Amino acid sequence: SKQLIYSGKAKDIYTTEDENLIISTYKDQATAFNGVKKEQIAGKGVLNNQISSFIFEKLNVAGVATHFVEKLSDTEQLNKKVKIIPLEVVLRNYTAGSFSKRFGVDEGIALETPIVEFYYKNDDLDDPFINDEHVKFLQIAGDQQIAYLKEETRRINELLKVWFAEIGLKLIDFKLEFGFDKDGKIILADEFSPDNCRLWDADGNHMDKDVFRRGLGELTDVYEIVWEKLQEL
Amino acid sequence: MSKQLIYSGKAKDIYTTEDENLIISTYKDQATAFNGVKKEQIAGKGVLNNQISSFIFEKLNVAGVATHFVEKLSDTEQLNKKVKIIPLEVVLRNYTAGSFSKRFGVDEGIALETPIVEFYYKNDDLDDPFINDEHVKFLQIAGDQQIAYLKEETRRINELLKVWFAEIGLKLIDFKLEFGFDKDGKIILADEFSPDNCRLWDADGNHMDKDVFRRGLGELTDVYEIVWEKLQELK
Ligand SMILES: Nc1ncnc2c1ncn2[C@@H]1O[C@H](COP(=O)(O)OP(=O)(O)O)[C@@H](O)[C@H]1O
Ligand SMILES: Nc1ncnc2c1ncn2[C@@H]1O[C@H](COP(=O)(O)OP(=O)(O)O)[C@@H](O)[C@H]1O
Ligand SMILES: [Cl-]
Ligand SMILES: [Mg+2]
Ligand SMILES: [Mg+2]
Repeated sequence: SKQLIYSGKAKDIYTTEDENLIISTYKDQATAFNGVKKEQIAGKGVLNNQISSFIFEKLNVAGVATHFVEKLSDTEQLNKKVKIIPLEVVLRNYTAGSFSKRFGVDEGIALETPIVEFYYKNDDLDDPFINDEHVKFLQIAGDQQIAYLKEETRRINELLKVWFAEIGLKLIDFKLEFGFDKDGKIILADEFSPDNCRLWDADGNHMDKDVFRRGLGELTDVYEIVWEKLQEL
Repeated sequence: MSKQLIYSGKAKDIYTTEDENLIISTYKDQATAFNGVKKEQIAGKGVLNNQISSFIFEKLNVAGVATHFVEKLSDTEQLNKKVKIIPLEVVLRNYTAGSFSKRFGVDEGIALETPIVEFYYKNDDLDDPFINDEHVKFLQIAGDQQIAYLKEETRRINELLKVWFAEIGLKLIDFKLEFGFDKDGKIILADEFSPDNCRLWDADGNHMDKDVFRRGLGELTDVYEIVWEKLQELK
């Protein structure tokens, strides 16, 4: 029992007795594109929290610095408390969704090398897509910081892409958040579940949140499958 | 004036010459809004525009900027070097206005220091979407060293334009360049620099450009003329 700091779409965050520490609670809320249509859909909290806890651990083993300490419940994990960088970092392996729209090209077209993209994590501004100069203007980060957020998201793509391959899923794109820890460094934060990445079945089947949005089945089913496959590592 | 069409634009019909390397540009009386959505014929516009562009482009040539400009042919026409256009629209911002205002949710009118440059892919089917460096490399438009060149040039270009407009009392909020390749493969400033293509605030905050058309604040040629007049007071 401790205090609720922030209340999200997918996560409520609580405090502890350790200033630098935070317990994350994954909710059953699901919400669609920016025009937040809201459905609450059972089991989702637990799968997300499992999957995220797993990958994050795997990353930590692979020496990626992150906010993960331990999965504490079905519903909760304990995380290092960081100061969030309002900058969603998207790395794309394949064309899909908003890249596809922006460039009027289909989804499924491979890229090589992969493209990263910043978005201003500002719900009020509808999390707009931005360029490096916009980030500097916003004073989120200068140079050296921008080049770090890239250089490590790529390293993160390289680990993750391999891992999902091995379980027969192609990492189409994902989305990080990073923040500063009590010691000032930058650190992979938030969560890595099917909610913030795209996953393609070797037959084009969507093993991700595009099931809720496009509406091609029930969510917990594909998530369940991904969770099942991950323990193959 | 009699040769064949190379392509029709919303503002400019560009014709051929006997000189493979040279283009004669024809400025039209047509004005088009947002995503080509609404358009009107406004008399004098092409002429008014044609002088402004020829004048600025001349001044650039004398201040050492490579451009596609050779001479003004007449009211409606000028002669230009043929370029393989770079389908990037390059926007430099000095003050906030319009789209930057939209995306970042703040007022038209705030000084930026430094000025922000922004690429859009010149592709009307896509409504010239806003793109970032890595999209340009994707799109196969330019390599790094070149994107860096487009940047550094649009900057020293602002640092001339801003002054000249200052001296006649005009606030260069933002503009929008286009560059292309000349006969010897050198990047070169081209297209046009009219008030269709930039923002020029009055000291009273009055709109000395196409925002008069967009926001329908009144008629375009009044203002365009006032700028032509003012520009003629320079050197
Ligand atoms: N280590 C951390 N310290 C502080 N805040 C965090 C940390 N990790 C994630 N967060 C934030 O917790 C919030 C969780 O709510 P969530 O529903 O994920 O947000 P969103 O609705 O933006 O997706 C997010 O705004 C995220 O930035
Ligand atoms: N020197 C040049 N050589 C060849 N094409 C040019 C040159 N300068 C401009 N252009 C192109 O000619 C067209 C001019 O039509 P315009 O109405 O200005 O285009 P838009 O409707 O895209 O604004 C544009 O596609 C522009 O890029
Ligand atoms: Cl955009
Ligand atoms: Mg989130
Ligand atoms: Mg044009």
